Amino acid sequence: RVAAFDLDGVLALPSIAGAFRRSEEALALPRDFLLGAYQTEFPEGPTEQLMKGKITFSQWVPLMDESYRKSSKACGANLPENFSISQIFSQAMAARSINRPMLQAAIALKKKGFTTCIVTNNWLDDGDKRDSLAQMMCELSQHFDFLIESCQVGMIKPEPQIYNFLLDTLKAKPNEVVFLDDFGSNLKPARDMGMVTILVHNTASALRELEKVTGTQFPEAPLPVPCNPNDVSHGYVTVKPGIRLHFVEMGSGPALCLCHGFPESWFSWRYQIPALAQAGFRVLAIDMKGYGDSSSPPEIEEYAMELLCKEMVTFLDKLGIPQAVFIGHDWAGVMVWNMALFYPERVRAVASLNTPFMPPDPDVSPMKVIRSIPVFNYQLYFQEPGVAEAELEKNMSRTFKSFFRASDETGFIAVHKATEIGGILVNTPEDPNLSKITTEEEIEFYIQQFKKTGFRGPLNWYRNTERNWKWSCKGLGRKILVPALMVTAEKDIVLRPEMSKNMEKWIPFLKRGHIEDCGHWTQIEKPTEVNQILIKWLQTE
Amino acid sequence: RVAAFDLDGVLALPSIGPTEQLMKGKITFSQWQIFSQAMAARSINRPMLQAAIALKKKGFTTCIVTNNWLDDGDKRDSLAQMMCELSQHFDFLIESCQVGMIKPEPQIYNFLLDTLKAKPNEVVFLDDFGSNLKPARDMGMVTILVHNTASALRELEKVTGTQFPEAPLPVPCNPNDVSHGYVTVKPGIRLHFVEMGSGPALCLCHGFPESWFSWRYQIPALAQAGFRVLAIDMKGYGDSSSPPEIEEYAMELLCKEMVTFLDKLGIPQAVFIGHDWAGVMVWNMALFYPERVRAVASLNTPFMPPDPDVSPMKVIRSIPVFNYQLYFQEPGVAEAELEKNMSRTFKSFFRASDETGFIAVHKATEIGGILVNTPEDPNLSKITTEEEIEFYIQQFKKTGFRGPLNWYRNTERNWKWSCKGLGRKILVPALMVTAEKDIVLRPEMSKNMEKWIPFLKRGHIEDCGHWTQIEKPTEVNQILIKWLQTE
Repeated sequence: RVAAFDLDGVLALPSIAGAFRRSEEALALPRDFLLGAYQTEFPEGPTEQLMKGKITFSQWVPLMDESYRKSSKACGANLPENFSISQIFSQAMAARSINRPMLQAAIALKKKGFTTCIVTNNWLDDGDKRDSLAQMMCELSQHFDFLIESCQVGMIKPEPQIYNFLLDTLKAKPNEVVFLDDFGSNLKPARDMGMVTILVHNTASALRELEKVTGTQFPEAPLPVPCNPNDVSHGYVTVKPGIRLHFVEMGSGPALCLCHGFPESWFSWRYQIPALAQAGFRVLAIDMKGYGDSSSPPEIEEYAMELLCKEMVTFLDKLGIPQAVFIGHDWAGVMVWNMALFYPERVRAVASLNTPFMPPDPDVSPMKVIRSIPVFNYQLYFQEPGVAEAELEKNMSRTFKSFFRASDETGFIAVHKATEIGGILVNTPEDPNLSKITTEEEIEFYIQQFKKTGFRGPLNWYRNTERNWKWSCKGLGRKILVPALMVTAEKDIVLRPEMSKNMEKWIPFLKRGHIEDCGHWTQIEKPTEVNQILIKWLQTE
Repeated sequence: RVAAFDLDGVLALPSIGPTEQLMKGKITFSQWQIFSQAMAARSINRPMLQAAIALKKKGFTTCIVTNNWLDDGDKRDSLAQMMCELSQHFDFLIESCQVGMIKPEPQIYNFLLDTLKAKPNEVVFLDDFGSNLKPARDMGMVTILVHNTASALRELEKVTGTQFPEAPLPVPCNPNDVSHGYVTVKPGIRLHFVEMGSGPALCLCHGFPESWFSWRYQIPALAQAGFRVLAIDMKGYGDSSSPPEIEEYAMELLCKEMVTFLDKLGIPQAVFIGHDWAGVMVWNMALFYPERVRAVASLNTPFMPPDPDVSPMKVIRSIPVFNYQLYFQEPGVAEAELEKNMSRTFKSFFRASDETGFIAVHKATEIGGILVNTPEDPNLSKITTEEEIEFYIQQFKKTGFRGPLNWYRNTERNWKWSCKGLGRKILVPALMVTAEKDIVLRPEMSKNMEKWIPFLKRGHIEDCGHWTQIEKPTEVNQILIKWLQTE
């Protein structure tokens, strides 16, 4: 089966046709005077030349204005002497956007496994604001297998051949296909061909109703569009002789680097990458040193935070980028705060998820501080080379299902006792049922990513306590004056909100956000909420 | 050997208790006014930066030992660009506010020497203060006092190193010291590219028989000019998928795949600028996908639409200078010649408008080989280095030549496709840069262009052949930037 959508009217609103009627009234001319050009059946003149893509937009402007001057005052109502369809048409175009519940309904049937597409009477926009259209087209791109645009294949609706070309493309019969459109006259031939007709009258709802009435049903609040993974651009930068970072890229300027935490990957930001790009930014979801597709050397000294921060700067220099907004989580969160503290010039802004900015005391050995907090036990367990590696690697499937579970789920990790019972996966069953926060598919990606790195590299992050302490002490007399955000996860066992209360002594002006019923895996557990927060912050400051 | 430079006023001009330590690094800047802009209103000293890339090219360890400070300023990006930019020309960066030390504190110098791994002899230092220089000559290293704006400076500086010019080439980026991207547009097909700088997007597309490396002189300059460069490897070339099917290089399909390359990359609009064959594609992008084209620029290649009453092969068969174009039409044939020995192939192809050993564009068929009239041992053009030549050799050992040549082989369908937009005009911003002494693709072939592209802006370079970018880089750069800034 397959489902196809017209764009002006079902995937995109308000129908541009709307602004046609609006100014029709706005000028005293006869019902369908200006809309006849766009909504007809028998399309002639320049509009047919347009939607068949024989002439661009700009050309059509003058030529149509004149086809109007004829028809006009010269056969009915007075069409102003100095009058033009240009700024009115190019505005209801730029003043229109996506119909989410509808795009939502399509992503569904696709996720469900349906051939989706768009069959629309397009035109080539050489307009002053054709950008609005490129974005809409860019973004809709991902969700449909096919896109039959009138202005590219030379047909137009209801002219019969377009439909027949649709079927030849989807390679199907008129039965297995459902057609959504806002005109109905454009729908008269589909039914007549043995197709399903649904008039997208409304704005959806009444139409998505007679839609679940065939196939399935759509979430009340669907989870955001996750970016993934063979559909993405993969970058590679070589920062130092043997070392090279890998990352993923989406969207257009200004730069914003998403840094993940232990034991994850760039794929963790899967829900924020799209949304963030679409929000106007050039996303760079990087694989941290020691992870996935970047260099994972064995030396411990190699993961010192001082050296890790220096190499983030180099990653920008080689990439040509002079400033980015860094937003980290877990361990990256720490790094990110140190980037803000050590390389302010390169930081447009900083955001942290769960991880507070916790500077060190120069009169308090750093290991002692870890040895005291009952909840950083595992942190100690990790301190010994080969040990935790061996446990985590024995069976990567449990390891991941064990680690990634919701704030309201069982099978948890052993952050408190690890060293007594010797392990974190010790009390964890060796067949965790699968969290409701990830899929086998998602789990598999992490498995594969770590078969390439093993776990030494990632763990070496925990192993630089001393020097890290000695390094950070260098900026105890400074303050973080660049823009900052702190988002806290309520039910996050380690890295509890309360650990941030003092933060503003170092970061005045620090803005703040907070998510309830949320554990450590903020991005994966409360994505939409994280997205909302993150965007508002980026827009606001 | 080594060369050290300051910045307070040597690689950047105009020049510039609690302050005594802003330098060391304890307090930031903001934690401290009609002087911040004195930082913003300053820039790089190119003759001084030039000298440095010289010694580096010449094989020297180069560096910057400066009394820095942390800028949490509101206008701190000035410093980011200056720094980001200088970044690539120095191997080590001994910034005071980073290692806790400040000239003339004798330790910083003992720190420079350590890092570098050397004695005060093989090391010349450059400072505009002289009182911050006493220690270095005291240590046994060569001191130089920047008084002028580099002049006598770079001179006793040359009296020591060697000879830098005065009208130098724009610095070339190169070729592992850059970020490499990879996008998979269709099941088996994937494009590779290089990226530099920050937004808005601008895709540089190369021509036959080249690579992304061809834009080596425009990539940096362009990035630094404020743009996010995407110098792509065209289908069939270097590190992107080079399938064998001919139908695979149809311009219609090639243009469609440029759109997809943006969609996957998230970019909704870019300025395309092509050259040679890409130039053609670029003009067709503007003509077929205006929505995605911020702007279009072409180098040498005019916009030459087809006539619907003139078989396209006939049009090639007539022009005496598209002979090779015909030679290419047969599969395996030109591949075999070009591939036999890739070194000649490239030295043969890349030579200046004022050089011998040329290619056989006219007589190709007749004498049966576009290289037959070439010195079997081309001496090396003055426009490329063995090093540059080698990169192209290696890039083509991976693709062979079938893929690239399949571009010439879609005459029919290309003709049939382009005819679809003969009733349109190119209304998006456009630029046409013509190379004077370009044998094929002569300026004169553009004269009619504005019938299709009114408002078409224009540029022109003299004493220039087909390899515009490589032959007149600085001039190409100048032109290209003004156009991007202006429109």
